[PDB]
Order: sequence, then structure tokens, then C-alpha cells
Amino acid sequence: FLQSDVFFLFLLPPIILDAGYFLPLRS
Repeated sequence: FLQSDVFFLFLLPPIILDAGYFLPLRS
């Protein structure tokens, strides 16, 4: 597929890090 930004899933999955941004550092 190709629609979910693409650039995001490109470099790295913004699941955990992009989850809380700062929360992931203490999740």
C-alpha cells in the first residue's frame, strides 16, 4: 500500500517513539 504518509514508515515506525514522544522514554 501507499497512503499512510510513507515517509514515516520509511525511516522508522512512529508507533512507540511517536506514541507519547516523551512517554516512550518512560513506558
